[PDB]
Amino acid sequence: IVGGEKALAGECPYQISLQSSSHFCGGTILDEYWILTAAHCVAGQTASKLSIRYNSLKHSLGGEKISVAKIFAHEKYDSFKIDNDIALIKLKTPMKLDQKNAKAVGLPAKGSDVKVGDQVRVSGWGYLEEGSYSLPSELRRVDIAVVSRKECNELYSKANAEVTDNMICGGDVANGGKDSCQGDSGGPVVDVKNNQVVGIVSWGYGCARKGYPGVYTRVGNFIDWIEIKT
Amino acid sequence: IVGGEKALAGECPYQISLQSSSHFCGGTILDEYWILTAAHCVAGQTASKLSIRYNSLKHSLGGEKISVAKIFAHEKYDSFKIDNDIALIKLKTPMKLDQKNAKAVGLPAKGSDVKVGDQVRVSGWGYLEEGSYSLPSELRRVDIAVVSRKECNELYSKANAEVTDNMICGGDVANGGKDSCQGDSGGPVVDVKNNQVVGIVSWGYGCARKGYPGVYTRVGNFIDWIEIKT
Repeated sequence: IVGGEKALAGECPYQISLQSSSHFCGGTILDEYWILTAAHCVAGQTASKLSIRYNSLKHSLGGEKISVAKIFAHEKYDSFKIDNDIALIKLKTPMKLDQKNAKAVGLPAKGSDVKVGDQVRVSGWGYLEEGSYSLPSELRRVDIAVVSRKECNELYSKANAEVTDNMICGGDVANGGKDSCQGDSGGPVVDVKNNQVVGIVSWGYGCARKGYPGVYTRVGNFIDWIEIKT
Repeated sequence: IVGGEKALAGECPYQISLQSSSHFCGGTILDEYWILTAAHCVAGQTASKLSIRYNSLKHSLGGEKISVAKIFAHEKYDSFKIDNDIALIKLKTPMKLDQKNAKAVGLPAKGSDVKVGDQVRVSGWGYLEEGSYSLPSELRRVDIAVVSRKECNELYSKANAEVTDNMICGGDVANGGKDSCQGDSGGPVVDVKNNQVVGIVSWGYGCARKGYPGVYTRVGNFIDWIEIKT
């Protein structure tokens, strides 16, 4: 997370750390058994080899670790376009929720989107700057403004990339400096007001660059897919 | 502000910049005519040497500038102890409130306090770290944990300083890294949940050093004092 601040106890209770030997991606608690993350995070991984840490502001210490039992990556996931970039994880044993740093987040209405002027909170243990040498140990969080789909799409032409109906953007076009980064991927993007996960940290060009908003998977487009799979 | 993030549109609509040719202190909109700040900001200053900038996330650009007409420094302000460190300012002309970036914040109940477990948001244009001699141009906010009076008192009980009953503390005692700093003085300390200003940025030893938390004036102890003057 770039341009964020350290999360406080109970601020982002839905955040999980997805791990294989150590942290590589974030995830969002949907219930006792089910974690939401990115397809690109779980793509060609073995469930048996992945775990999560929940209930902790530190990725490598505290809370509790659970084995993953199941990986569900979107069937239309395109690794080249990073489209349909969503995955569900099912855990081998339940998380104890309602627990201050362990609490589920809500799902938005089916087919909803964000609009310019919405603010959203993005959290995780990713780099503090594009290309730092280590992950912070403490959870960061950042509030960023949503960027119109059309505008974000137009900015990313310069990089030859499309932003689709399956994606939302957020960040600061003019100045950069707020964003998710490497390690943040599959992490939550939350409407705090309504307590709803609206996005997944997905991709972008570098981190926090001027003109290059972070792109997030638009959760409103997979409400179908999530409720079936669970 | 150290260890914070750029306030977004609408997040800190009660922040003002108090200025003498340029910014040197913060303050909080109580209503159209009234600004709460620190006695140490206004003491031995002439009202009509002073102006505020409201309705901007920038201290030197934007919003509107309004002249000060009156200064009420607390009659028990002790400048050696920085105790009773509260002032009220009345403006020459009213602020247009109920804007995106201009609203009043509320006052806590008479005699209230903060406890361990509470978090408060501190905002302003102060230095982004200790001794970095330049103001950010954009408003920052940080959320800190409350530190008990007792603990804070023991922590300062070592720089020969006393945290009195008229004072509350915030900071990270383990890590430091989150604090107000120079230029942030008189700025608001808010309980975001209830939309109440419970503190005024008062004093500290350095900025964001662990075991030297930021010390704030305890607004709950001046509720009588404020409501009378207005």
